[PDB]
Amino acid sequence: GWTDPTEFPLGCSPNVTTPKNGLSMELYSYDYLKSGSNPCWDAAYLDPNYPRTGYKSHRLLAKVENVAGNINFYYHAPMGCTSLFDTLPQAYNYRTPLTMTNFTMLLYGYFKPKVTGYHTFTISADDLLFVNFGAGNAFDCCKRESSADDFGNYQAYAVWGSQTAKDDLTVHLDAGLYYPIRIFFNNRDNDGALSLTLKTESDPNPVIDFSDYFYSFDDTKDGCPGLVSYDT
Ligand SMILES: CC(=O)N[C@@H]1[C@@H](O)[C@H](O[C@@H]2O[C@H](CO)[C@H](O)[C@H](O)[C@H]2O)[C@@H](CO)O[C@H]1O
Ligand SMILES: [Ca+2]
Repeated sequence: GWTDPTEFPLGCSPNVTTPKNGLSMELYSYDYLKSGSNPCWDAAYLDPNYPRTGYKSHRLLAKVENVAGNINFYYHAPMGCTSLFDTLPQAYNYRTPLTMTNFTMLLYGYFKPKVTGYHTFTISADDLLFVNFGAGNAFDCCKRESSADDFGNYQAYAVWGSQTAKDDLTVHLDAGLYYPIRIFFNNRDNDGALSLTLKTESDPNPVIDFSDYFYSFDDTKDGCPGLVSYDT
């Protein structure tokens, strides 16, 4: 039950006077197979455990903080089956060129709503985007480090070329709470793309700039369970 994704995800109440803006990010290599191979790309990204522990067998490229803003991109590769260096959008706070054609990316932190009510998050990706959302499902309130690998069934998932290449998740959220979120991305080859949008009833248009929504909090000994609750 604890890590299963739900329509009423659990949020958190960190004790934080001055919250740190943006999500944390980790970038890892995703090397091609030997030049001339067909298939040319490493298939590891489809392994159920690649997003849990497999990516750790790859090279750590960087740890980045303060990922905040519009994180969506479409990277158009000039050639397929070819590693090419380019840059991520500004939101990612990572200015140096990386292999945009082939890389793994993990984001985590907390999502703070602006208006209490239903939130629909929509995702699409090339090649892979797996999203967890809520305490337990993503990780435990102010206990991320100790629960980081224990995420549950994805609230949304998108895999290019599969039967689910676009997805969404609809959750009821309270604007006073901060919700654990985990976003796992992979580009295996060629084009790379990530789209996350948010729809609520308070705006007829989607939200694409998450500047005001993404936070990071330090873990604590006792954790920071949500202090707003409506269940009976
Ligand atoms: C040019 C070549 O030798 N092969 C390419 C393939 O590598 C190419 O790759 C796929 O592209 C899709 C997007 O359309 C997606 O990014 C996959 O991750 C990627 O493997 C495929 C389609 O472009 O066929 C040839 O063009
Ligand atoms: Ca791709």
